[PDB]
Amino acid sequence: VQKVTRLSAPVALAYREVSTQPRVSTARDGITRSGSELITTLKKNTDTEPKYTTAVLNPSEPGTFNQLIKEAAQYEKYRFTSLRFRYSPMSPSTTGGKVALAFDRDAAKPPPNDLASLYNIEGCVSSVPWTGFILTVPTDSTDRFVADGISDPKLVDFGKLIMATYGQGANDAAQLGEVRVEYTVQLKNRTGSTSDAQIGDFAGVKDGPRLVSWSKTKGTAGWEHDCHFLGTGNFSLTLFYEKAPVSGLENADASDFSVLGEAAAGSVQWAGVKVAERGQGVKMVTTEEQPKGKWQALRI
Amino acid sequence: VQKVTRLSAPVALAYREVSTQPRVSTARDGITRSGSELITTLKKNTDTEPKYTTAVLNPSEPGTFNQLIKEAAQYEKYRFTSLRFRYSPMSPSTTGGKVALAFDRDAAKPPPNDLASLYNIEGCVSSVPWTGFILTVPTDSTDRFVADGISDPKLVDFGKLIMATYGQGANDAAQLGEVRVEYTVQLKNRTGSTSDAQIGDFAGVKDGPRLVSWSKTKGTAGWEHDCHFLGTGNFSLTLFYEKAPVSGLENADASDFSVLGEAAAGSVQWAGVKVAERGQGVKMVTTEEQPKGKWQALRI
Amino acid sequence: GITRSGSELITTLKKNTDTEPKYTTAVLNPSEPGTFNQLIKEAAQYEKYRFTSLRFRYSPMSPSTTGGKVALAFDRDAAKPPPNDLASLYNIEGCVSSVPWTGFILTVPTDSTDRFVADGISDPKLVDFGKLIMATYGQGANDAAQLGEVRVEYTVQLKNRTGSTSDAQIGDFAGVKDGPRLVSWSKTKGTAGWEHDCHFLGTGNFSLTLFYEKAPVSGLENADASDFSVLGEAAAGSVQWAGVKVAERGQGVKMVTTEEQPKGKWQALRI
Amino acid sequence: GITRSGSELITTLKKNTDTEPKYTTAVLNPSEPGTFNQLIKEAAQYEKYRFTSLRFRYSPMSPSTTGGKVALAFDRDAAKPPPNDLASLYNIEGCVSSVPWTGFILTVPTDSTDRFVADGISDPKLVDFGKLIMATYGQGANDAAQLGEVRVEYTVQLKNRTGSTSDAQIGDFAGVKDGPRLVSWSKTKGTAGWEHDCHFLGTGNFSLTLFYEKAPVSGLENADASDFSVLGEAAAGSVQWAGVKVAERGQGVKMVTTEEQPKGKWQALRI
Repeated sequence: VQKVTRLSAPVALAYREVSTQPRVSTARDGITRSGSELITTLKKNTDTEPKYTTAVLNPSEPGTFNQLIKEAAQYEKYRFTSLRFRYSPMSPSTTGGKVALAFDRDAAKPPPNDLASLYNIEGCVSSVPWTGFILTVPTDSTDRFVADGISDPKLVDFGKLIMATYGQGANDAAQLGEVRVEYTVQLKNRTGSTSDAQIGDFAGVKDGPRLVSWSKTKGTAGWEHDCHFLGTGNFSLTLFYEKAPVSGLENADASDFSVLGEAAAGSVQWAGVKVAERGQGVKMVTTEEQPKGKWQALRI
Repeated sequence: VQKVTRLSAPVALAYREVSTQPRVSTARDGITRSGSELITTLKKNTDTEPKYTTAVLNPSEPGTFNQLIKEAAQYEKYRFTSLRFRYSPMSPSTTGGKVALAFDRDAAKPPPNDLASLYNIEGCVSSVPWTGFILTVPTDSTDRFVADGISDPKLVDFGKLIMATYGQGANDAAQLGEVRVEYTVQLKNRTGSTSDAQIGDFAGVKDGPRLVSWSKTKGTAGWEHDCHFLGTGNFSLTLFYEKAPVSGLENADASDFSVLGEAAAGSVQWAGVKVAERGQGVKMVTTEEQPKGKWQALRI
Repeated sequence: GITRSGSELITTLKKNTDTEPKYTTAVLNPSEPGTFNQLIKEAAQYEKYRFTSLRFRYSPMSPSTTGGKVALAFDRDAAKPPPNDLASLYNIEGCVSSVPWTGFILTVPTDSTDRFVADGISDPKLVDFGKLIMATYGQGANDAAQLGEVRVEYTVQLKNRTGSTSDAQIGDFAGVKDGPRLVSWSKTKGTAGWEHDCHFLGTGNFSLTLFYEKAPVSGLENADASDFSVLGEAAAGSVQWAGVKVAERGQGVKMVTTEEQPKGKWQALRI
Repeated sequence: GITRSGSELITTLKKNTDTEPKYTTAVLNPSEPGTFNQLIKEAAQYEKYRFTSLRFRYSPMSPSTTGGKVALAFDRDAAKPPPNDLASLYNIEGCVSSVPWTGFILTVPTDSTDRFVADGISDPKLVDFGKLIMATYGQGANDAAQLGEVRVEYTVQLKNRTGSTSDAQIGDFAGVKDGPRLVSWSKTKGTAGWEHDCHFLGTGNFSLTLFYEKAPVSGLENADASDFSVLGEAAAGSVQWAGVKVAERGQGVKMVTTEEQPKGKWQALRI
């Protein structure tokens, strides 16, 4: 018989969660799977404008799922049934500010610029960093292909999750909380098993799962190589057809290691990449134009 | 009401089989899977002594299974429940001779030398090449680890299948028949997903699934590189620490392709290998001693 | 629109004597010269299609002493390389295989969606339905060169009438392609000349070429069962008129040697 | 044989301020100085063991304003590298994690097999049971340097009596190892000298060395909380007697510089 009209504020709250057992079952068309995953942690921000982190929802996405990749390699089509996102805090009540989660149906779209247009997305949620909240995504009934090669994201992907936080104090906690996913997936058509590696060249051709991305921003060339995961096993090898000024430089990353030379006309390099944070790149190769060659990237 | 005391011989027989649906279900400890696979085809032999083909039964074996590799990467222990082998013919009644199948419990053992000791193995079967027969392997209750790295085959493997044929005519069919497997597998302990590549060096260290093998037979060195599968995606890359006389030669294989040079002190090569028959090797590197370096092999 | 049922023949299978298997692929779209022979004329006046029935049949023509096996399979992704080994081929759902002196039937389930019928640059995941793979691997030396035939039974629906598409192929040497896809042009060396890859089977393929300048040689036959040229080429202004009968895909029957980028016009017509 | 139940302390956790997580591993075998402190004396007189109960407990000692998370997990393969990212860590079955001002209990099921208790060259898949991983990733700057403690509750069975194993470690500079695994010797450069990696925690570690010839310098302290050498080294024949107190694993407390391969003898004793 506590007082309803009066509320109290504690120093901190503790949430306890243990490991859950995934469920796999068979049916007439294919298999159904139920499980849970962890995405990432959140950091503080001392400005008055938000900073965004994004995640694309596809079954063949190494940056989002970890154990669904092995069972998604035997099939071609998918359909989601249930999708929930959960936030878990790690900070006391002295921390002030807000955190926000939103979901959009267009995968190929930049994040919004200001705070006013962020609140115009349907179904957005926001809270204080010392409490938990749940976002539930409704689903439709449409079968889509799995992501391989290069295609329009409007044809194969389901949507994208956006996470943001803007306003904290000068002396505050370094990390805020973590985000988990509960999913239910259906699979349709069996096929032979496929390889897990990314092979491509510099003329916009990709023939594998989405692991890395390339950008030009050409001032005396200079090619950027952005990674999308944290799997710490990234091995990259590159073949040169003509003379290159420099290759295999460390732009901004935790560690770098290269073996062979690059000053030959026909030469193969080999590098190992350690990644600690999302979007960090460990390659910067300058040329005089867009060159001819072949690159291969592999996890573990 | 046919005549029991009289038998007839036809020109040929036809067996028809369609694709079967595998069954996956969950339990308290882990998952159970039921399915079927194809191994290989058989060829003729005009001698009077048999020629043998062998297959090691482990869940993490790329040369034996094709779709069990993806689901065996999430677990650590296994136990078999049912194992059957089936032979299917492709030849008329003009073909004369015998084909034989046997199973042994010691994985690290050479095949027998003569026909008399081949018939001493318990449970061996033999027939004419224009009929079908079934071999059933009884199973025990012992949990074993999956095969990764380098270990004693007496500790991790279950057994090995031996297939043979010896005596055919001069003018005869080129191919005889095919062999299929029906299995039932149980899995126990969940773990994080592992990489599918083989990384090693020349001082007897292997850190992945069994894809290739190396042999010395040192006369002015000369390193052999035998493949165990037919997956046609084999990419091999090798780093040299000192000067090598020659590298990346084609010994006996269908196709070969190499990109970079090998006459440098620090150099990386890159080769693609096409394999049509088991045991064919596409590498032959001569040195003056056992060298220091690093090699990586990857399927697809 | 209209509904039509029918049965058509694709191709005949051949003996394979080497160790590795041989695969042939067929893409199922109504605007395909390599799959259909009579549906392509009614499909040229419409924009959308839907399949309601689909089946495949194998008919033997080999003697009873011929040993081996033939295989048929169907898949959903029209943009995918063919498999390498037999174990990945037998993992596709619904695969069938049999000895070459008997017949069998493959049945494919269908859905209810409307797709565009067109030829162009667009994604095969958007406009195509699937792909058929036929595999032959193991035969001997003293066997017949022909094994059997493959036929298709279908039922289709068409939706929206439009203006008709022309049936002949018009082009020139600097690459411009329009009309039906009947033939491909390839080059290896500018001094050597060009190859004329007919990627369809038929009789009475009429090809005519125009030379705007002098040419060293023209009208060379390479892999044609029959060849007949009636108009010669000489100096600045001349025309040619050639009739080609083709038996198998990609023969490369016509060879002409000129300079790097000559000027002219070529017309290709079927029957 | 005998049956024993008990509770022992392993180690204390520390604050982690950088971006990447920190992992510590512990191998569960009765002949391990880095895991047990009293079971190693009764395990030196037997040959086989079996576990019937196993549990782990975390006890906090940090204030309520300390933010972060601690994690514990157990796995079955004793020969495996630690994971890189957090997502592969949370995929291990039975993992637990909590805020550092509260406690939690991890429970591990057991089986019924007999394994050898020994230290040597043999396979960890044959003689070991499993491995424990403790992870700490996210803390701040104005937080306490100590977080908590980990304890083990167990019940074990021993089978076959044998002769007793000696408790001190005897060795020399050319690599020969026998006795309990208490300390490791490492070298980087022959001119620079050797590093003395004490891979266990304790007090009163007594080390004595013999020099068969002249030495440039000896007895240098690098990362010891306390150091005391009472016997000097001079010319051909001298001995040393050093007492080292060690707080954390792998400090590398003793440094001696000599030539490439000197002759001598070293004895290491705990308490």
